[PDB]
Amino acid sequence: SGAIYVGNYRVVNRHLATHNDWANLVWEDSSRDLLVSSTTAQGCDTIARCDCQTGVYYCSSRRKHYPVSFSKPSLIFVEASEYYPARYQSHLMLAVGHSEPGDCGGILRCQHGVVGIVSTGGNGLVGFADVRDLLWLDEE
Ligand SMILES: Cn1cc2c(CC(=O)N3CC[C@H](C(N)=O)C3)cccc2n1
Ligand SMILES: [Zn+2]
Repeated sequence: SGAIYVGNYRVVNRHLATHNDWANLVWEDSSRDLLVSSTTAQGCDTIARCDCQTGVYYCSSRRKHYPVSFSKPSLIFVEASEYYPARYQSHLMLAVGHSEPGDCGGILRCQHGVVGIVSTGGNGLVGFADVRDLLWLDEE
């Protein structure tokens, strides 16, 4: 579990979004596994605006923050799960690291701020949904 709180926005994995999130929906994309909902309170996270390929992510299944190298956002084949059939997920970045389904929502960050959240994994590889292209998160 986990979310990014930037301004009056809440960014979560689409497959973990709540009823309040769907009721207060701003934008969602099934192919990115992302959902953004509105909030009444202001958040304190900063979204990175960069091309960094190194950062640190939180892994709740180990209670640890791991430094990683990750690939640039791309269209990747993702195996079926209880949340989606087998499909291609867009804007996804991979790293060599540990992850379990419950780790989704863990933040990946670089020196410029939040890069994305854990979204896929298995076989010693962890995938993160990129948020750095969503410029509107910094305004209105
Ligand atoms: C973070 N992580 C996801 C894992 C999965 C796959 C899985 O449960 N999901 C849920 C939806 C997500 C998606 N975006 O398609 C994939 C299997 C094994 C280890 C995993 N570590
Ligand atoms: Zn950066």
